[PDB]
Amino acid sequence: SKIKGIPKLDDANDAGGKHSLECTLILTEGDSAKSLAVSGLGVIGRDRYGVFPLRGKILNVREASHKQIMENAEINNIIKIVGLQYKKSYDDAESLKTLRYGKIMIMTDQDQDGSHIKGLLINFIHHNWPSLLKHGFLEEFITPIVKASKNKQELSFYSIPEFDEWKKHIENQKAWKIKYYKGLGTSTAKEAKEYFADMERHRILFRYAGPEDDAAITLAFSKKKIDDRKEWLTNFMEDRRQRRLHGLPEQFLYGTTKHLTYNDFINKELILFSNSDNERSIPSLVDGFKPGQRKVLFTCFKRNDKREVKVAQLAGSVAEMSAYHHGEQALMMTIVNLAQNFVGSNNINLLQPIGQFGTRLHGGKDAASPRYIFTMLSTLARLLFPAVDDNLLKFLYDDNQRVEPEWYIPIIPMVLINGAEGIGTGWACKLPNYDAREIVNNVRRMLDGLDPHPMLPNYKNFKGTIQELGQNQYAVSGEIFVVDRNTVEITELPVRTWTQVYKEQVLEPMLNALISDYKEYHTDTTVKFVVKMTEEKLAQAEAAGLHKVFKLQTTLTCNSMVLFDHMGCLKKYETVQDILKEFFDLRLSYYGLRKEWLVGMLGAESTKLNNQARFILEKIQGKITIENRSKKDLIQMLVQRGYESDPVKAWKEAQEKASGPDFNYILNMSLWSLTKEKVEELIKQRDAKGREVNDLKRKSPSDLWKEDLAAFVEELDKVESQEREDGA
Amino acid sequence: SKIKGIPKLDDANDAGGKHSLECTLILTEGDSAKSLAVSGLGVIGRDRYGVFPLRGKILNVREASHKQIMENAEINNIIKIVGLQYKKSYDDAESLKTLRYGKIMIMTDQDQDGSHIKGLLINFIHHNWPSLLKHGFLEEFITPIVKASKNKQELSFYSIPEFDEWKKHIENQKAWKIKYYKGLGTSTAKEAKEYFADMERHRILFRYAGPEDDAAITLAFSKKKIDDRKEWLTNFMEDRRQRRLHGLPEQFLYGTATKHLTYNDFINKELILFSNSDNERSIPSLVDGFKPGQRKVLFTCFKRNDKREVKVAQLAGSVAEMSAYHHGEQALMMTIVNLAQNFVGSNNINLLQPIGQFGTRLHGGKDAASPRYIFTMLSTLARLLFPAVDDNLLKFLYDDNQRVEPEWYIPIIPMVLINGAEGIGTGWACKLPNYDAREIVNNVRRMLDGLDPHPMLPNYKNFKGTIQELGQNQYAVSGEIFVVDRNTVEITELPVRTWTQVYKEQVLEPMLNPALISDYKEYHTDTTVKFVVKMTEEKLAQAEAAGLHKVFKLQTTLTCNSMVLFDHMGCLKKYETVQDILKEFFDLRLSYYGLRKEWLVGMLGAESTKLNNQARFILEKIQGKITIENRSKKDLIQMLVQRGYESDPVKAWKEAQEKASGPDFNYILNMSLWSLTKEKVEELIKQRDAKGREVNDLKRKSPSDLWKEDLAAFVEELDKVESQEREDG
Repeated sequence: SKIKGIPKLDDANDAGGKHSLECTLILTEGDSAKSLAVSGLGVIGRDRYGVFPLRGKILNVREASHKQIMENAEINNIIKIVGLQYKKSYDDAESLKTLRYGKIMIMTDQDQDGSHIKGLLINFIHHNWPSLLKHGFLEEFITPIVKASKNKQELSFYSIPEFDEWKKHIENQKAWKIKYYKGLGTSTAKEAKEYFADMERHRILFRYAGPEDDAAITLAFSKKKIDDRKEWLTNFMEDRRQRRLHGLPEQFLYGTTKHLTYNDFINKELILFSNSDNERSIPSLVDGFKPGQRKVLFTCFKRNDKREVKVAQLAGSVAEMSAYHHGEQALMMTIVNLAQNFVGSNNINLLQPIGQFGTRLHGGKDAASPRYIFTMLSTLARLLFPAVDDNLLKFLYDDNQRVEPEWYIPIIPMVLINGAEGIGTGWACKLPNYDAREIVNNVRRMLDGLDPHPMLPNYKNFKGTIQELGQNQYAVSGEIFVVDRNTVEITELPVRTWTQVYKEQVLEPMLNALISDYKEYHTDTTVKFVVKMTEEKLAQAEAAGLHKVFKLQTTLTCNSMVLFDHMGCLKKYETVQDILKEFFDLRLSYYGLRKEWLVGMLGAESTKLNNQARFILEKIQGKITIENRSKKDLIQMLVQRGYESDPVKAWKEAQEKASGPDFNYILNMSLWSLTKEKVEELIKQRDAKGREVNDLKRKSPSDLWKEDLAAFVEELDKVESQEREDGA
Repeated sequence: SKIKGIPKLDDANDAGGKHSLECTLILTEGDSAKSLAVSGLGVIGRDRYGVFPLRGKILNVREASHKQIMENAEINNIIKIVGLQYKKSYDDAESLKTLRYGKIMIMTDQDQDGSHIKGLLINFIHHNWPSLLKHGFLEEFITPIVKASKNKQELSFYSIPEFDEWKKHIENQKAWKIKYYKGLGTSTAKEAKEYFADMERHRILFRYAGPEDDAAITLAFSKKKIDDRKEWLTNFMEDRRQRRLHGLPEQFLYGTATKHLTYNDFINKELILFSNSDNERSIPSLVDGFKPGQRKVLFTCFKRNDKREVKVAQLAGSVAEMSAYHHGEQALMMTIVNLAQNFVGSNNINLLQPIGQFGTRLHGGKDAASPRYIFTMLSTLARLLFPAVDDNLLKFLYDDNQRVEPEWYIPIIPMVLINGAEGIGTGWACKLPNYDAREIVNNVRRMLDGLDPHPMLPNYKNFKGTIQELGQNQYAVSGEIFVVDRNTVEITELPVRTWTQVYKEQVLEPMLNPALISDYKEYHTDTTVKFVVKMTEEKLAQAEAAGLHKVFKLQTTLTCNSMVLFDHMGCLKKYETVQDILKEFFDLRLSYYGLRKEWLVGMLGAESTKLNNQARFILEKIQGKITIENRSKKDLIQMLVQRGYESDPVKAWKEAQEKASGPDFNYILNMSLWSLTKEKVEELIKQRDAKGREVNDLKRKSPSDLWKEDLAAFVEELDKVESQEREDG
């Protein structure tokens, strides 16, 4: 009846006595949620509601030892607060009178981590007392997901779809102050009080629908269901693929039925968390990025820094502009790693390492501070991701801020150039580096209908051998040479073998013993060991294989090239040629999309200039007058002279679809534009746009693609020789 | 001869041999610096130079146990690498032949943390082998501090003064691509090769200058010198105050001034900057009540000027980009959240809006939600307390070449007194209660009338208890408790800074365990307290006579005996009264109102003539006295000049102000074609006539009138906002 020894509990006054059946325990995600609940309960709500804060996430009792389960405090505290007993089973519904509370309301954010907390609570109840799920023991508190204001009255919406109709009707398109309320902490105490008054509109009931619910709860959490989870996630991504392809909606959007089955919870909400590690750790085939990198790169494109900037400052822009959520240290690493250009790192660094960004001596771990190192876009970045193609991408949203796209579409497969690595949940990705110029020539070959050449791994500035050993496996070897009867020289190490690691782990143990001495003659970018041996020891080494003895042999694999296809669905790829083809077809499609976009925009820009120049000409020649005329008078004069409303604005509206006339594009022009040199400059601008339209109409999507490849290679030549000059 | 078992060492080839004296051990600040050095030495440099990376900072052997010093791995590694021996003293110069290296070059960033590393190195060597300091054993590697480009050729500068001189010459005023090279990692491997090619120009020698040096090294690091360090920091701040008042340069700017540097000047001019850094970030300015982190946040908000709410996570990014905030993401979020908190015991005027769960009095603000889910924005009082126009009068600081927050803002009332001030310094600490906004406004008004200010007691917004003077700059804060019947008493208020959850766990809960109470119920909201506690009839009787407030720990005391703050000149000062704070503030702020009138009169008059010309051109075009159609640019400019139009007057005035390629008419000809139409002609003329009145009206206003104007605008909004706060509760 009275709980002793649990201080964080706001025990309901009527809980644990008569009328226990009518009491509800609210488990909240941390203290911030608890305060929200307290605000809503006020004083009059403390009779029939109790609140208890969960520290972190409940233990997964389905895959834990007995010692862990009887010791865990949250579980024992929950059991004591509610009145649960292991010895009971609660098969008879009347047994719920033995409990201090009749219902548990789980109160978390409507997000993946909150989904996980909800799931672990259900897992806890299902594992020990499966019968409880059937009695309506569990429910969740759900806030509205979006609010908007129309004519100073704020309307609230409980599903994304419900918001989506209301915003399509014309009367509701000047909607103002749109806010999303997925997180609990977004709501004020004032709003929290409004919810708890209409408790029933925010109460959602977990309904047990049959044996399918037991399997789902066990599927999501059981230790011995590892492979079924991989199958479970695989089907989620294929079904998501079909939905997007057929134009259908998605299963779940984090909005409210008054009833939710455990089945639909496990397969529609928790799956999103269960798959979240995959979506974050494994790159897209389209551009070779994980979403964290894409956000950094997207921030860079939006800034478009003509001058270099501190990494610490760029990290600020990324957090500001793209909603990066992985924390500052991860963000700095993402920026630094996108700029490294040492042997074993990027073959094309898309960001410039202006400072100590790390070397091959330590594998990039020797980078200097983000408050002292500067970066900026490589001059190759926009040549690989042309700005114009931005107009064809699907940009995502973080609640109401528009951010990076689901992918960029580079002119060649970048996933193959700087490689790809990531461990997911039941999948892993390993993919070596391939030569940029070879991929351009294979793309060029595919455009001419020819046969693509086979592609072997290739690392920029790597001086060793990469040979096929069969079965998508390759043998990477450094360089070692006998110079006299006692000396061998090591001038190259296997790709990804770092100079300090090799020294500590290979050479040093060999001296304490195969070798009698060794000296170092490295630079920051090259390796040179001079190793001394007794004649017999060298002779032995010569007979076992110098590369083997000195551990200058490592192997690369192509047996785990897992990537997201352009539709977000994980897929295993068997050869890089398969990757290059799936990319190639998609990229060629977007060159057609780019030409269609350009034809419309260029034709629109042409009409814009036609009218702009026409006005200036009619003004200088006195056929129209602007002085001391009303805005209403001036607008009608343009209409009767047949000037066109802003054509670029019209075209953009037409694209986005699938007051009165807009002449600001004419009258916002400066007074300067009436002066001789500006009249001449405007006319030239107009005539050039006319040419630009005709010039593009005579080009194929392939011609455009070949154009970009040429511009890329030229700059690649220039930049890469510039690097070699600056090295010695 | 051969060093074994140190894997991180790039031992010099000639080290330990005939040429040990000519070999140099380069100690670097971490691996990143070592890689920089490795790049510069190339291959030919490995004969006479060795490189070893230091993990973190060396132990302060002057205040350590024998076991700690004999166990420390870094120290023993340095000893082995160099050949040092504790039993020796190296008094005789000939003993330097026993060492594997004749010199140690310490290579760190030109910043406070690098200074500290360098100091701990010197402390280590001086403590064990003082004789080594005298022989010139120690030196440091210093990169140029600044590089700038003129006509595509990049020049390097090794001190700020040298740069400032070169930048004074006219030929050399187009400096472009300016970068500061304080940090080692700012330099590329290419640049590192250029330095190490000319090693001598980056070599600085630490010279023992006498007993004066021993005092400095022991002062900086000795355990038994706590009070002397305070004198040393205090004198450093008076010297900075005086130098700044007299217009002199700063003592030290992180560049080489000479080829020789004494241990004396290192400790008292370079290391002191780190030694005082804890003070400078932990303790607020009297002028605006902010620590620099807060100033950076508010500075970011003012520059963004968000008319719409923003996620904290997004604003935190904006602060990091714009203000060079360097304390890490976790510190920044707390700084923002705390600037927006508005519960009992927090700010009496939150300059940021807590749009979401920013924390409650239940947990003292620790129960705020995630930065990705809570939104904030400038309070409508933010610019009324810190008027935008005054920004033109502040001294904006720099993080290398980015302009960042000012050294302080100058609010219309003493903000340090409204939201209090707390901070633990280096031998100083700050504690200050909050005072009532309206009372302080009234006290300012009296001082403007030459009157005597009222005494001010601490006052916390929405706090329902008593705060009474206990004598001696001490105040007594009591919660509120009333007995309602013979077995039951109720607690309806807690002393400020006593949080509802903390009080339950630490006071009431053990009381249920001698033992006083038999049960208690809770009736709190997020913003109010109510405990009902039940007791035996006898237990009440003891407590009622022993003191109900005393028994239930509803008494805490506030102090004004540690009111430490930076005066407007960056110098710490102890203040004995709130009245003293208000007077030093008052005199400074009244000066800045006079500065504001001077600035406005010039800017307004510049803006006024500006419009006079704009209106004149538009009028002369409308009425046909001027033509621009299909006319040459040079023809047009010549017309405007001979008709007496003036070059951009606001640009002229701003250029004249900053002083202490011909005529510019862009302000006229960049006007839109729209500007020739009736409605745009009419509005421009209204703007011109209005700006003239604005100039005439300011001539009739004193600095005090402007201040009183601002005070009125502030109080009106304060009333409106605070009634809305009560209604929305």
